[PDB]
Amino acid sequence: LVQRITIAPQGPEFSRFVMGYWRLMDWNMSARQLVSFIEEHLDLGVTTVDHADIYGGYQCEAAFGEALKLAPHLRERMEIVSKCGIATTAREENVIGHYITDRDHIIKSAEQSLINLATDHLDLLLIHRPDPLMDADEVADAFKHLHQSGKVRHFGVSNFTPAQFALLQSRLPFTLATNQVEISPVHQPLLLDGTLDQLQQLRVRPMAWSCLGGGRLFNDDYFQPLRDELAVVAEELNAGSIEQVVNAWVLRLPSQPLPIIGSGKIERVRAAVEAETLKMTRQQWFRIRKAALGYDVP
Amino acid sequence: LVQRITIAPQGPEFSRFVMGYWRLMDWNMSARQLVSFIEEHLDLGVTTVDHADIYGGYQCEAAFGEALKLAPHLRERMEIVSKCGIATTAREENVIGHYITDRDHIIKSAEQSLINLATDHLDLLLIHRPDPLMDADEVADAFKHLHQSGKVRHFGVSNFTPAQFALLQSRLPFTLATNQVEISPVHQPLLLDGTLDQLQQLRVRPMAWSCRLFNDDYFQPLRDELAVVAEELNAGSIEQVVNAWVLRLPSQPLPIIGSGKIERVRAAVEAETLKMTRQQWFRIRKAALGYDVP
Amino acid sequence: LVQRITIAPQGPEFSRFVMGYWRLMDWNMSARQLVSFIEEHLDLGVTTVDHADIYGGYQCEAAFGEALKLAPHLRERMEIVSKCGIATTAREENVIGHYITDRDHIIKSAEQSLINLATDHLDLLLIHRPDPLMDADEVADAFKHLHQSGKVRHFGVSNFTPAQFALLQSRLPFTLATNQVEISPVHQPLLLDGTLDQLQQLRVRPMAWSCLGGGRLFNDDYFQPLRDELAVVAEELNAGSIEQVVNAWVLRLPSQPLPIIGSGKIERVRAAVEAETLKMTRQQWFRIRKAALGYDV
Ligand SMILES: NC(=O)c1ccc[n+]([C@@H]2O[C@H](COP(=O)([O-])OP(=O)(O)OC[C@H]3O[C@@H](n4cnc5c(N)ncnc54)[C@H](OP(=O)(O)O)[C@@H]3O)[C@@H](O)[C@H]2O)c1
Ligand SMILES: NC(=O)c1ccc[n+]([C@@H]2O[C@H](COP(=O)([O-])OP(=O)(O)OC[C@H]3O[C@@H](n4cnc5c(N)ncnc54)[C@H](OP(=O)(O)O)[C@@H]3O)[C@@H](O)[C@H]2O)c1
Ligand SMILES: NC(=O)c1ccc[n+]([C@@H]2O[C@H](COP(=O)([O-])OP(=O)(O)OC[C@H]3O[C@@H](n4cnc5c(N)ncnc54)[C@H](OP(=O)(O)O)[C@@H]3O)[C@@H](O)[C@H]2O)c1
Repeated sequence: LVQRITIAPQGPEFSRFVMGYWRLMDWNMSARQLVSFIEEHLDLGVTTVDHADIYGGYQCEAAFGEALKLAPHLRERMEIVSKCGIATTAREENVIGHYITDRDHIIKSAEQSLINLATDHLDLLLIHRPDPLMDADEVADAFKHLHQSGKVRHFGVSNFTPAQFALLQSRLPFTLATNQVEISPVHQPLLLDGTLDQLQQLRVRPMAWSCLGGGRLFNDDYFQPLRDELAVVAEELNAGSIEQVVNAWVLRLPSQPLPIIGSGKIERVRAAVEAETLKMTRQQWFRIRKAALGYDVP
Repeated sequence: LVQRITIAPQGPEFSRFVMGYWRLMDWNMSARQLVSFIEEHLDLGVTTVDHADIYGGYQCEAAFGEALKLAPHLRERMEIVSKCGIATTAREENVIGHYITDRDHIIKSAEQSLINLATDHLDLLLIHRPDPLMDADEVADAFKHLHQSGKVRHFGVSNFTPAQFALLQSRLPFTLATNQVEISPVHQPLLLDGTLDQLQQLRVRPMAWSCRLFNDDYFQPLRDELAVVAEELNAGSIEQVVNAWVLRLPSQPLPIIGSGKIERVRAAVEAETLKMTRQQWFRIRKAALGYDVP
Repeated sequence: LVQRITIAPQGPEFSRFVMGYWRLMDWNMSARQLVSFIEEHLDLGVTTVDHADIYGGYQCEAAFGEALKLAPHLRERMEIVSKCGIATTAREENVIGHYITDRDHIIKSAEQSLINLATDHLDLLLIHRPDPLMDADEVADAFKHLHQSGKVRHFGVSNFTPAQFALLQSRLPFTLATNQVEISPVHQPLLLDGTLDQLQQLRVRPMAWSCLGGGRLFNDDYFQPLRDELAVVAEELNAGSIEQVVNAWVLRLPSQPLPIIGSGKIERVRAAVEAETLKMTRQQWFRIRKAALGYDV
């Protein structure tokens, strides 16, 4: 089964491959069907599930909580990760897309998540996105609260610059469990702007999203050189899909990311986890980086 | 009276809003007039004045000292901020515009400002601009020498990046009081590049400078939103919205009013009363940049 | 002779001007000659030498090994600096150019340097360039080992970011001795990107490569205004050549850099070291900055 990995120093133990429920609404699944998927997948070793405040027009959490209700023997078998801090226009109040890292708003959003997911606590609450109007102290207080309430085990951020990650960290008595960022051959800025260097330094494991560029890896016609290279290496590693070569290219960064699977097909989720068994060489790594970029390392 | 605010840990307490005298020479004033101006704005609550070594061809400090020498009771109600580190071509000695951050010169110019401003001490001494040749140690000697003489109470920097701020700080025995930077809807690079993050984290407050927004026309949509939010908040002018836009950043800036019109000073100062909501802030931000947050 | 400087808190003591053997093979020098060159430069004071894994298709170290061989009474009069971490196409095992920073590799290529240079130890070992796959624990691990076995005296990094430098340092019990980076009037991103601000802050002196921009300062059409300036500040300073001013421009920096000479002509290696007496004034410094960039501050 997929190895286990303590994400931070005092952090929790997640499953190296996290299952993400962002497109949940799109998979169109009755709580009956879902609970089946939720089983098959956490039987592979994928026990960590990713969620968020705004997901599915604020429907995804709720939809998932219907599954845990008719299959309550599940909760103990997984780790629930969720976020909050964004204001979608899916609500009449928000006439524009913005952020709400306001003390009371978080505690409002967190307790709603517990309610929607029909769970008594969350394992990870992530400040969804970095806000220009964020006040470290306000967020720290919402956190001390949710904590001494047992409603949230750990805390983390998402898409934070090292400077923003540090800002909020100066206000906390506990080490930020993670910093969910995007990492894939098509999106490699975090590899050198210092984000992944700070994360390796603090021994914090970043959950990596959209490893498949959101799916535009197999569709976007500007990535043929990258898909050709991936196919080549795929034969050299004896992999099943270029996707596995990617989930490995990512898997082997020194900061040690936990790739988040976004597919709604349990068989595609089966393949993924296999990438963990593949062993990619350094020259195979740079060979895929090159094919995705067009130039060589400095 | 405008709000009070201790700009930093162990730091001084300035007035939420600051008065900038960089354009003093353009106000076409006379000590006689300038004394009624100084009297009015601090009567309005604006008790912090921002000067600089060079401002006005090296004579805005001098001119402000004449007004003070005609009113020997004003230099107590106010806190004087001044700077040094730049060298303009206004001098005949300076061929090229450059910086000068060596010890003897940071002291030589601090005492000069003391002379020009008709006073025996400055409340804040800022290292005007980040210098490629700045030797954090030479600089730390000048700052400790002045702090002894009691001729300079607190020290700070200006337009420094988190790395240059830390380079200096590390050599100083006392907290840097501020980091005067540029902030406005027409200039937000500091909101995310880490310069405001460092400041909020250290609990230091930046005196935002330059809060041509009305002049430049590519900034019409921005002007239309300020006007549409002014209505909502019931603000006298769109400039009040701007000041309040800046005023509401979590790092808590001290806007520097640069107008010589005492009517505009009062209006900007009344930007506080405004209760701008989160959505209006992102609404103003977007009309300026043109795009939403990530 | 050239002044002596201690590059880091508890680091080694080099000579303000180091000798770089990147183009050694281009000098078409023979073991007997090279020994005369080496002989002469350390007689000026340029005692420290800069080498590296890859340099000269992996030949340079070895060539310097022959110069040290037929005259091994020199090694105790110089400080050897070498690097590892890069993997060029110059070799056949490499289908692409990349970086290799595994533990076993660093240990393997350090011991390899000792063999090629014909010495029992290195004074400083640098990990050539920052790697996306670099694992600090693995590097810090290869460094302790090489340190406890007396093969390497000090450790540094090269072309590192203040975050990559800070990352590696967090795993090391000993102060990184330097961050060999490129510094010249034609390459300034480091004077303001915060790289040299860190080094000055930590009191770690950086070794500066390509101060004359690989030499295109005198060739490239693009730098006429700059050459005309180095020429005006030259007479002003009574400098020997524009190169010397370029060296004086670098020493002037507050992080106190160590310019690396890359000239294969001992006469040029003599002249350049003379820039150590010229006293450049800020205004001249900013005038050389301007002629190079095209704008003020
Ligand atoms: N923190 C943040 O800001 C943030 C933002 C966005 C998302 N996230 C999270 O991170 C996760 C990753 O995002 P994605 O955007 O979901 O990531 P992804 O892993 O790139 O998703 C790959 C997408 O491609 C499709 N796909 C997979 N294999 C394929 C194949 N062989 N051929 C054609 N299409 C294929 C999948 O759909 P199929 O099963 O559906 O058809 C899936 O929708 C999400 O689940 C979400 O929870 C976080
Ligand atoms: N640290 C540094 O490097 C640095 C550099 C320069 C300046 N500063 C300081 O930064 C502060 C603010 O800068 P400014 O640059 O002084 O500030 P500012 O806030 O940009 O000043 C606004 C300028 O716009 C004009 N204005 C105001 N309302 C207007 C309207 N409705 N229509 C047309 N024009 C209008 C004003 O003139 P009216 O009175 O004249 O008409 C004034 O000159 C000052 O303290 C200054 O000394 C710092
Ligand atoms: N860490 C790294 O990544 C890295 C990378 C590359 C190099 N380095 C090191 O840094 C050092 C500097 O590199 P260079 O690349 O050697 O640096 P440089 O000082 O820029 O070299 C100047 C080049 O210009 C020529 N030159 C010198 N004086 C001249 C004059 N008056 N007129 C015309 N041409 C003149 C020289 O050849 P002549 O005397 O020989 O004919 C030489 O090739 C090297 O020694 C090397 O060890 C480090």
